[PDB]
Amino acid sequence: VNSFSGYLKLTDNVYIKNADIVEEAKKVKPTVVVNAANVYLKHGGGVAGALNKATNNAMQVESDDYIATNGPLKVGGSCVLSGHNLAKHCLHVVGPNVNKGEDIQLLKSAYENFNQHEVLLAPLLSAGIFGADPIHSLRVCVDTVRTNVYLAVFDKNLYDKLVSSFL
Ligand SMILES: NCCc1c[nH]cn1
Repeated sequence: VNSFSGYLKLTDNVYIKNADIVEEAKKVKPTVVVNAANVYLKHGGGVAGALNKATNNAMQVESDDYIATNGPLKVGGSCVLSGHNLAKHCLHVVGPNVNKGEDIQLLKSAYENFNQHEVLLAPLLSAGIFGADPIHSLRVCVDTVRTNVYLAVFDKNLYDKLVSSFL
C-alpha cells in the first residue's frame, strides 16, 4: 500500500490522475519525483520551471553545481538529485524535445530510467513544452516502465483524452 490517492489504474503498474505535479509532490512527499529536464538542467519552464519555483530555486542551484562538475546529460538520460521540499529524490530525466528536432525513439530510453526506482511520481515525458504527442508518450510509458508509476497530468482536457483513448 502507498499514499497516492485518486488515481485511475491503467495497467498492473501504471496509474494516472489530473493533478498539478507540484501540488501532488507537496502532498505525498514521494520517494522519487521525476522532472522533465533538459540536458543543461536549466529549469526555465514547463514542469521543470514549476518544480524549481516550488523549491525557491534550490533545485537550480544544486543543478548548476551538478553540471559544472559532470557536464550535460544525454538526451534519454537521467541523474538523481535532491527532491528538496517536494520528495526525497528528484530523478531528472531528459526526454527528446521535438521543438529541437530530437529522435522520438529516444523517448523509450528516457522512460527506461524509471525502471531503476520501485515507485515514482512523474509527468508524461516529452509532453508539454517538449512538443511530442502525449498519447504516444503514455503508450511508451506503459510499454517500457515496469516499476510503479503515478502519472500527473496538469491539463484536465488532456487527461480526459488520454483516458478515453487508452488501449
Ligand atoms: N502548476 C503547473 C505545473 C505544470 C504541469 N505541467 C506543466 N506545468
